[PDB]
Amino acid sequence: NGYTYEDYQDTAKWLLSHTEQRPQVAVICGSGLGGLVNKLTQAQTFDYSEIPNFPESTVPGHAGRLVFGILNGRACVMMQGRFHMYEGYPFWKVTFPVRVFRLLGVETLVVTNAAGGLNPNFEVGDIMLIRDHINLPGFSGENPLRGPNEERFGVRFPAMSDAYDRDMRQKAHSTWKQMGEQRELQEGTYVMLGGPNFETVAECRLLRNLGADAVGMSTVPEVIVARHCGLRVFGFSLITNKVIMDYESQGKANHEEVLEAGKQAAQKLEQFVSLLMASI
Ligand SMILES: O=c1[nH]cnc2c([C@@H]3N[C@H](CO)[C@@H](O)[C@H]3O)c[nH]c12
Ligand SMILES: [Mg+2]
Repeated sequence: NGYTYEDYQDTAKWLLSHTEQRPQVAVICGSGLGGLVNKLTQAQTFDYSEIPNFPESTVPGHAGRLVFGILNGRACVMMQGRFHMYEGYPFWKVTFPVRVFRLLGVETLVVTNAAGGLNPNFEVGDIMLIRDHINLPGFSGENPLRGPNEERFGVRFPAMSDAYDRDMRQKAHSTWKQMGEQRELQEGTYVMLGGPNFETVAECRLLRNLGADAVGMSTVPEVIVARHCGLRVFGFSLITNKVIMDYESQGKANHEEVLEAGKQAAQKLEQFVSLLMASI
């Protein structure tokens, strides 16, 4: 790390004193998913740049704003845009907001992201509930929890086998049924790698063989820090593109189309998330 416990406190107290909102839920909006803040009522926005100690969103499709508001009668705070290791941020910076949210009184964290589909049965536009994850950078020691442990947040060796709340994923499926959607709510394992380049065909095949259903360059570190500090976690990936799996294909992954997919699914995702508020 690099932040002191007081640093998180300072930031939390700053927010608590600049808004009347008191969120119980925090939502992290991934690439092209900033539209999830659109239906919040009594909304109050803070650019990340005005919040002490907050990193900056430099990726297109990430507004870089913290939006407090009410969603379906639930007080929430949304990260309209997030941070990634490939931007040059160590995980202790990428996940700074998560601990701030805990110090604000938040109890649940909803993580979302745009991801490449590895499961051949996935189609662009699909919503995949994250049932589990594979932390590749963690295998190497790249972890937000690396270094002295802050007992005021959590224990030295947190368990991750139950990271994605079982109860919330049951409600997610029940709720999806109420939406009367054409496609079924997908569910699977999200694997995180560093980026920023998109994967090669050989890497794609290997990742699928590891048992991964979707691939991305975010989320996992946020989930680890969330669980460490006691937050209930729920999340999903919007399958924005199908990773190229063969050498005969003329396709090629690109951020522009990833952002387009997010816009086309934004509406359906908003309703789903809003409906879910009632479940929390
Ligand atoms: O096929 C993919 N591989 C790796 N990342 C992504 C993404 C996510 N969106 C960004 C790039 O489109 C980046 O932050 C990554 O986490 C979408 N599709 C893919
Ligand atoms: Mg206001």
